[PDB]
Amino acid sequence: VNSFSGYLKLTDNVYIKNADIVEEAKKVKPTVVVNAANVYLKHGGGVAGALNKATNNAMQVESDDYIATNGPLKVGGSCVLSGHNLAKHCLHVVGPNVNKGEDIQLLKSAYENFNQHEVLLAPLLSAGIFGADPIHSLRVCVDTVRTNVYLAVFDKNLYDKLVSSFL
Ligand SMILES: OC[C@@H](Nc1ncnc2[nH]ccc12)c1ccco1
Ligand SMILES: [Cl-]
Repeated sequence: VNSFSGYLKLTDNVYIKNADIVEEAKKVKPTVVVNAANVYLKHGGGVAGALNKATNNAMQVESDDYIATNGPLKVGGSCVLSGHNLAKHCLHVVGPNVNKGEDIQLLKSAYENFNQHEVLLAPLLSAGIFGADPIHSLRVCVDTVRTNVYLAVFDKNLYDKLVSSFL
């Protein structure tokens, strides 16, 4: 039993809700919130900009130190950093950004990072401003993640499209 509420159950391990991931994290305080990161951990827009804003820029300050020490992430890769006021941990995961010409096949690799955590609150990787098809992202999620994932989503109209189209 966990404290996630109002989710539709898609499979044994994947749940989905129309929700603002910032507000969801602030309510649930999950062990892990997933950020839709880029390799530079520059949290400018989309989910990343919103999560960082909610931390009063502390996420960005921590991220800049991480990059200065370690260099950029790989597309498809991840790192675990603080969850600040939103969660215990933030798993920063880099899905391919189609608006940069990155290989959509890397989306499966990106979702594999979720399997290192028993339970996660997450967005659909590579959706929104990363330019991939969200129906595809949900399919890859369901076919790749084996741990318990709670997907938030932001856009009420896509949420309805994702449910009604879900196979
Ligand atoms: O992963 C992309 C996804 N973005 C978010 N999902 C959940 N909560 C959010 N809060 C702020 C942004 C955001 C999206 C946007 C439009 C279509 O898909
Ligand atoms: Cl987005």
